[PDB]
Amino acid sequence: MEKLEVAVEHLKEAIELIEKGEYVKADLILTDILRLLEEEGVKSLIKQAKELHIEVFKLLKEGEYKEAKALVEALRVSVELYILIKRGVREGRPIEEIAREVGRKLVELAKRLEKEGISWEEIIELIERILESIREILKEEGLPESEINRILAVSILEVAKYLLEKLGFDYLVELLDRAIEYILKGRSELAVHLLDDIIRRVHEEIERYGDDVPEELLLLDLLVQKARDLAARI
Amino acid sequence: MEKLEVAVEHLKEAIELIEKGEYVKADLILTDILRLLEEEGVKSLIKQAKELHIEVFKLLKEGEYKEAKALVEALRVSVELYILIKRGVREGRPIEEIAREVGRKLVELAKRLEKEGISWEEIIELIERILESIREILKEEGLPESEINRILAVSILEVAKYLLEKLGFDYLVELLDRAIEYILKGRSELAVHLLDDIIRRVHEEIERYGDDVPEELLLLDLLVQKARDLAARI
Amino acid sequence: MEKLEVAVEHLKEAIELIEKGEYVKADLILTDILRLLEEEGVKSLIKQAKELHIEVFKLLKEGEYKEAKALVEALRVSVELYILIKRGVREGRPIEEIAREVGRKLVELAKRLEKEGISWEEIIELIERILESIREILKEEGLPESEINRILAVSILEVAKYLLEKLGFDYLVELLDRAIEYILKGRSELAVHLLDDIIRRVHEEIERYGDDVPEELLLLDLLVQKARDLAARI
Amino acid sequence: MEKLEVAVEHLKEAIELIEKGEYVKADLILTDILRLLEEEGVKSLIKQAKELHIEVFKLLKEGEYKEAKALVEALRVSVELYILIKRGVREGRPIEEIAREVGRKLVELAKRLEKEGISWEEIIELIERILESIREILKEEGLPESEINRILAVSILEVAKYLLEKLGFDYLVELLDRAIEYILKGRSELAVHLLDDIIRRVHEEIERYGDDVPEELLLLDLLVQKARDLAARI
Ligand SMILES: [Zn+2]
Ligand SMILES: [Zn+2]
Ligand SMILES: [Zn+2]
Ligand SMILES: [Zn+2]
Ligand SMILES: [Zn+2]
Ligand SMILES: [Zn+2]
Ligand SMILES: [Zn+2]
Ligand SMILES: [Zn+2]
Repeated sequence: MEKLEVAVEHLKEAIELIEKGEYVKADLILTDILRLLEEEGVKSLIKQAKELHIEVFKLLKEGEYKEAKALVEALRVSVELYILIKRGVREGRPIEEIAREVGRKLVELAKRLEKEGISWEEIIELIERILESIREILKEEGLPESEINRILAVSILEVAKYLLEKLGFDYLVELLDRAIEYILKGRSELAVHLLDDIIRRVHEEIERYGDDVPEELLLLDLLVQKARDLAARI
Repeated sequence: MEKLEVAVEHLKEAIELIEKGEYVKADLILTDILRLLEEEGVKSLIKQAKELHIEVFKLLKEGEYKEAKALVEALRVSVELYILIKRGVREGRPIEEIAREVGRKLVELAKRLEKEGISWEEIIELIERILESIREILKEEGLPESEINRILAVSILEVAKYLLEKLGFDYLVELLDRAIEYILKGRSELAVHLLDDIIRRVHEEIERYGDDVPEELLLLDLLVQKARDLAARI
Repeated sequence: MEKLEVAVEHLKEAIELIEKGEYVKADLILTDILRLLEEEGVKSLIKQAKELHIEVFKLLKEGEYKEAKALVEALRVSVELYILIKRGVREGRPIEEIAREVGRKLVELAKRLEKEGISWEEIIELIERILESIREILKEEGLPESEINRILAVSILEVAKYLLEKLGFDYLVELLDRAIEYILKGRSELAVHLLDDIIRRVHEEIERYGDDVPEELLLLDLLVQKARDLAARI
Repeated sequence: MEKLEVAVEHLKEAIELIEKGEYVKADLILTDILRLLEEEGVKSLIKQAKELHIEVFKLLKEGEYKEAKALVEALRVSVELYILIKRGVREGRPIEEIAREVGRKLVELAKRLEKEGISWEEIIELIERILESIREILKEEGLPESEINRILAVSILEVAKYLLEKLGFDYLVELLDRAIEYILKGRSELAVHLLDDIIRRVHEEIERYGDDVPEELLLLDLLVQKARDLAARI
């Protein structure tokens, strides 16, 4: 799969070019990356690359350098995640470590985007787009719905855990590791009950905050709720 | 149809790059524009873009910057005209205002090329190539032959009117507006008779000039004759 | 076939760009050349161009400028050779002069690569890849196996003759021209016997050298042996 | 096609022999040329060669050396034109340059015959016979009627242009280049209108001359009229 590694290197080159200030070369590199991905033949990556070309051209016209860099980084993370999923499935790796790797990659991307200056709503939306791409890729590999839902729930819960650590709620963090371990080991109903208790605690914290609720708490609430829904659907 | 607007912006970027002096980037941009147009799926635009790539590469090798700029501007005008035709047909706009817009765009392109330094024979040939592209595009939209011929005749007559204004024959200009109005309102036979009288007057002027006939008069003669043929075919 | 001449000019531009130091523009030019060749529709050239893009990107990442330049020059020579083969076959040119032209082009490429600093093993491998491409192209034109083998044997023998001239064995050179003339005139069995005698003389020279045999002598041995095999298969 | 080059060399030898004074050897050479052309297998050339043998024998009996030389030169030009047409069609050359070459060859033949002392009526008749041979040859190559008519019209117009230059009508010459360019570029109706205006101007010149009209003007009138008919039939 060296074509996809070449695509990843190109994407890094495109990020560096946008940083330098050459936007024509960045647009041409995006076209080259689209050609490479179409040569490989992954549909989700292909549509993401085409929309990336169009939207990055528009943003570079307007002057939104950070948004274009974020979109390129999101596509890069998506391609690397597809590579790692294929390597894990071929090598017969356990679903557990694949899910942990996906969560780690998503958290690293979120930390990068937070360092750049992108707001957390945009970060969450980019992460969910990547998660939908991951869902399609996993469904392509013939995996059943249970493991797909498990991986997605674990990744969402890892992002939520990073948010909780930022907020400073250590006990909820510990309960989150417990729930993640239960999801990974296959014990679904216990994890769902744990997630219900976590949701109640989060709502109590939000109600305590009152009118000055930080946006991270609301995003964490939404993330934990959708992770609980996925764990129920397992 | 934002893909075609992105293509138009690219074409503007290509013109600016040719002006600056970066010919490799211009060639690569032309390839990108061809990819965009093929993604959209308009056959005439696609063949025009491929021949544009080849011929602009050759001309930039030779050093004919103005000819390459003229070809890129012609493709840009053709793409914008296709966009406007699609918007007019979808919105149910009257054929009259569509024809007036097409004529205005062609006259603006001719004025631009005249300012650049391209001779009037090349300008006329480029305009007729654009007109053939317009004819194909209009036939694609399911329009009948009568309105297509009306639009084409009006555009040709607007170019001829600009030529007459340059020459300084005001009365022939006024007769030309009368004929254009008659064509636009649907009165075809009156317009054909008016065009016959205009052709006779133009031939009288040419015969008066003798051996020192400017080329604009001969080009105007040819344009009015072909417009009269189209009006007859309406 | 002006598309292939445009591709050749592009390849020259790519070599010049690699020499200057712009590797992004070189990568983009390689993508453009691949698009041109795919537009023309020659399968061997297409696969060679794709692998060239990938490998040149990798080498320019590593810093092997000379290897990338050699690969681009090999693709350029292959495209020019295809052009000349098509022109010769269409014009009904004799197989003799086509074979002489192919040999001259291969020798010029080898001299160029030797001047650059590429070792003779790499030069020979590149030449054999070009020869396999030539074999496929000739088989496409509907030529029978005898003339294809004759052309390939003549080209290999011309490369071997250049190697012998470098070594300084004039008599073996003269015998090689005699064998090449016999192959070109159609006399195959006499050429095979001459090649057997040449092979015996080369082995005698190698045995005389002992442990200090230059690599050119061994490469010449292999080349003459494969040329004799092709001449037998005629 | 080296047989036809041998035939051309023979025809040159025959012209030289007629110039020297050996008429028996010239008759025998004409028989040899007929045998060569029949070996090649071009019907028009074959019938032309047989009638050439008969008529040159008769003329050399009578003493009309110049007429026999003119007939041999006409056959030579016809054979060379067939060679060039075949080379152009095989090589995929554009119709434009083929037409220009045919016109140049016809003008050179006309200049040669004028230098010899043959009258312009005979020159025109020989040229039209060659043109009919060209029409048959082009129809043999599978070309459609439009390009055949275009080539024939361009050649006739080039002969007419030479006549106009001899007469000394520069403005009509310039209009003729304009019409030739329009025919070559494919714009037929504009060329027909231009030819109509040229015909009117030529008739005005003839009427101005009165009773002392040179024959070149009448031949030019006929040539331009037939070229206009061919351009209309395009
Ligand atoms: Zn672009
Ligand atoms: Zn509980
Ligand atoms: Zn290019
Ligand atoms: Zn009237
Ligand atoms: Zn690339
Ligand atoms: Zn022997
Ligand atoms: Zn005889
Ligand atoms: Zn006129």
